[PDB]
Amino acid sequence: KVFGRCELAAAMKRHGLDNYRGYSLGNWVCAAKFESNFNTQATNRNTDGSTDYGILQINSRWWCNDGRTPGSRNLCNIPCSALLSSDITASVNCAKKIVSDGNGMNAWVAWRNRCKGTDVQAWIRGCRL
Ligand SMILES: [Cl-]
Ligand SMILES: [Cl-]
Repeated sequence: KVFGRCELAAAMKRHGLDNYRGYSLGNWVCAAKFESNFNTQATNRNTDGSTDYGILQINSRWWCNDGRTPGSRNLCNIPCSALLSSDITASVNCAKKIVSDGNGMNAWVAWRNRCKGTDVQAWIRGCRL
């Protein structure tokens, strides 16, 4: 599924991401825009052999099992395919674990390079929330 901006903001709010670990809703919407272009089915292979999955591009080396990443830890205890669903629940639940791991949202390269230190409130402007 490709989400609209406000539709995703509302879904993320319902799943408790607004101000989760101090990160306002706009941060999460901005990260999703630049990680996946709001597409739940996005996948990208990395040089180390791992793959990033879904709306928040969660990586198979640490967080989910895709059956082809040797030495993967599967910390979210889910198949990576579950992260591609139109229902973002699995992605949100896993993201909550990632953001709590010590480095906050810096775990998402696109967030660090394209969202951090910008007016992220713009990403939820105009939305009925
Ligand atoms: Cl915000
Ligand atoms: Cl933090």
